[PDB]
Amino acid sequence: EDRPSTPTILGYEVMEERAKFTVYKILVKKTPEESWVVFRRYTDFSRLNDKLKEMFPGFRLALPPKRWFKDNYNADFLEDRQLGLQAFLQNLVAHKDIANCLAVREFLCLDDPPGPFDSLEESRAFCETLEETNYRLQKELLEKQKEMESLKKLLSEKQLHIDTLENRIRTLSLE
Amino acid sequence: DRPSTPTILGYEVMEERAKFTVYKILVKKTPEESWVVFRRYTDFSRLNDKLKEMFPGFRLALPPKRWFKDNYNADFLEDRQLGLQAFLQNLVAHKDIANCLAVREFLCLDDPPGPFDSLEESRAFCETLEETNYRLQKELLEKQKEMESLKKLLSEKQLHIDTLENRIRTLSL
Repeated sequence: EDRPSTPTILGYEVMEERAKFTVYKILVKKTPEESWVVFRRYTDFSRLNDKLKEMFPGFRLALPPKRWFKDNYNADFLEDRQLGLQAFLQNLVAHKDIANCLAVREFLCLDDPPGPFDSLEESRAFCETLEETNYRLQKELLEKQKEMESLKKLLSEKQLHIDTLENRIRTLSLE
Repeated sequence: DRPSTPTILGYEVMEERAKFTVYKILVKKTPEESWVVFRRYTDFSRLNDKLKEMFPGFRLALPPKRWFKDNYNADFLEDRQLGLQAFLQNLVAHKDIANCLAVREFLCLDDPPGPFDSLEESRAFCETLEETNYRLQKELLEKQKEMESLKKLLSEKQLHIDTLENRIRTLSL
């Protein structure tokens, strides 16, 4: 029960759902005895961070630039990305309140850490499988369609109210 | 005459470490020269979106999309194949739906794969889950743009509304 040392990113390797993904190997050390490795995608970092912006607005963390879906297999960058993520982890456990944070603990498996020979199992049980992502996406697009429709309705009604207000203002403008 | 009723031959469970169901569709033109097209539930749905796009007037059936419950079941698969079969009957039975760009690009009327080309044509026409998700996120972005613009206008209108109502309050006395 104290300061977690800066989790180390060893490197990354490209793995598969037979969609090719880049995954990062993060070694995290509890005590000089207990230590383990977790696999995280850039995306998992992004999600954790979004939850962090949500939970602690007061302190906000940097992350290297998103791919923007257009993929780069490239000099620097990927190295630069890893440096950035490493910085992210350092600052993330350096902040007294965001470190013992729950989502973070879930992220680094501080509570129920994976064993030496597992890491993959843990992996697959943390990141979103393609179907789940697809589902999530369809939810988001639909919800946006209904909501945006509701917004348009409110727009019409509020503008007509503006016409009413304007004319009554003319009426008590003369009298 | 012109290509009649594509009947679906069957299905096979495929993978890229996410499991596909693909449907083997038999497509004929004249008494001879028969060929095969490979399509998944995804593409059928896409085509259906295109028809609901250009031609609102008639809407076509498709078996229930199912998510979490087991994607591969006796009844579920059977109905899927049956319904899709129906979709096809309707798809070629109608005038202009037999000849339309998306429809011919779909059923490979012009350059149909006869030989092993079929497996090839698969990977060439269809959106795989990566591609599907990619596109879906692109769309989601654009929508968030549109809603950014709308919330901006609603904010303007509401600001004006409070301005007018305060003026009415001041001109009340």
